Amino acid sequence: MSKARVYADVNVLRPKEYWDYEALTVQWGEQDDYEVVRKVGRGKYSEVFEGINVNNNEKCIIKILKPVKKKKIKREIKILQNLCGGPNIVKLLDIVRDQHSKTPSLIFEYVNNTDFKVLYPTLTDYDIRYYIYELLKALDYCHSQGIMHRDVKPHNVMIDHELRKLRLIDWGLAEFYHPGKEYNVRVASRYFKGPELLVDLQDYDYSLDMWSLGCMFAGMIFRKEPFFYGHDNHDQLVKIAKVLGTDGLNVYLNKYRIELDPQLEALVGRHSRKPWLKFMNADNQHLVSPEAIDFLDKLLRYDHQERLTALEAMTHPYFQQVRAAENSR
Ligand SMILES: Cc1cc(O)c2c(c1)C(=O)c1cc(O)cc(O)c1C2=O
Repeated sequence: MSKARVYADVNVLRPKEYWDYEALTVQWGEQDDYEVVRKVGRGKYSEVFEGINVNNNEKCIIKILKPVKKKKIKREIKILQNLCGGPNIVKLLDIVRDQHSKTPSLIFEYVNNTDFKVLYPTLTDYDIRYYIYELLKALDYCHSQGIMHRDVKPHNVMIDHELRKLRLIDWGLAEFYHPGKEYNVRVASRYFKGPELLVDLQDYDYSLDMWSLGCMFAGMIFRKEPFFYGHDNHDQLVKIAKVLGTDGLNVYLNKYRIELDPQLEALVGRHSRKPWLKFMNADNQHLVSPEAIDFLDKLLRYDHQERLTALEAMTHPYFQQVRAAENSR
């Protein structure tokens, strides 16, 4: 029992050719056009390398999918094609065929990539507001286009601290939102899983990405990543319940008349709420501001419907200075 408080009819008002990724036909490119130049990472069921080009001869990114169903490949490509152009979203340049074995390869643009395991700890109070903001612009866009990312995490938020640039990547788990549809809950990463996924409220929506965002943010301001250090889907809910309090979860479970399975309810037991301020400590005092906490507090709400929307969040007084810089440039 749930609907999206915003952009719900986006796909209901658009041409079937928009969200029906199955009825797609890939206009592959020439493998010859691209050559691997240096591996650079991993992207969940996909190896990634820094490559070159067709005739431009410029840096790019080659993501050789890990042979999954033809189904998910159309999905990722389609969604990327719909989001091509939006603020801070990764732009797809090509979609060649399998040079080697079993899969095709997506060609993007060079993202000078930097590390959140070393970057984040150096970020200043203002650098955060700035990037979370830029990320928000990216989320409000895909959401405005009826698409949920479903895998927001530090890793899929590549920042170029030098160019002050940010890009949202890996839309391999992304999906089109349709009113009242029940999606699978085996999405995103555990530490950023919204409670909905953990109680099995399948008719979720864009608001899922906002919870994940909240998890990143928290790990940023409190300097404790991951913030919800769960050891498995069940312990993820407990690790959360131990912070937000079980009272909140009970109200949540009733509202959506969802019954928590045995073995899960016991493992969650009953815990009081923990004031955000109790996570403050030396290493994170220069970032934990009343405004930050308030913003964080409005992102991490059991009830997905209670969470802020990408658009609402960008107007929060917390980002007030970041905004006051674009209306001046
Ligand atoms: C869909 C998608 C688009 C991308 O542009 C990247 C990735 C995925 C990705 O997984 C990735 C991993 C990495 O370690 C470095 C990157 O620059 C990347 C990427 O740039």
